[PDB]
Amino acid sequence: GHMLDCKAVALKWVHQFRIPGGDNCNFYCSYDSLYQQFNLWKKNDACQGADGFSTAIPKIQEAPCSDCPGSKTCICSVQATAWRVRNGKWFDGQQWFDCDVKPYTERVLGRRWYDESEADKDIYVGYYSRGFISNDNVHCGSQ
Ligand SMILES: [Zn+2]
Ligand SMILES: [Zn+2]
Ligand SMILES: [Zn+2]
Ligand SMILES: [Zn+2]
Repeated sequence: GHMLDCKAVALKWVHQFRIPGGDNCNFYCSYDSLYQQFNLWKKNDACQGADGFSTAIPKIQEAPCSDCPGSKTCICSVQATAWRVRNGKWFDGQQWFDCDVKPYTERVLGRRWYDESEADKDIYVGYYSRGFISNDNVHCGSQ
């Protein structure tokens, strides 16, 4: 057979922090360190289908913070797509797993998930995750 009820999930690991206004965000974050955060994502979750994850894309963002005492806001992130993820609830033989994007993202990235409707400027925890459906109704297997 074929299981045609899997989804592709766009995932993003975020570190948002403040730095002194005379510094640059690239003194704190590197493409190398963000790639190593990606390597720490769980790649064998019970909800994971075949074909693993896309190439990770590191990103560094900087802006002066109006509300801070002379500080800049740094947003260091690494994004990738989980090509094939199960839909619904999944029984692995011993227990149930919720394969919804929020609980799936939190298990795989290990940080609290926030809906894309909540902007980075309205999130006050330092480490968090993003996850949303980028493709629905894909095969769960690689064929
Ligand atoms: Zn198939
Ligand atoms: Zn299949
Ligand atoms: Zn960091
Ligand atoms: Zn970082």
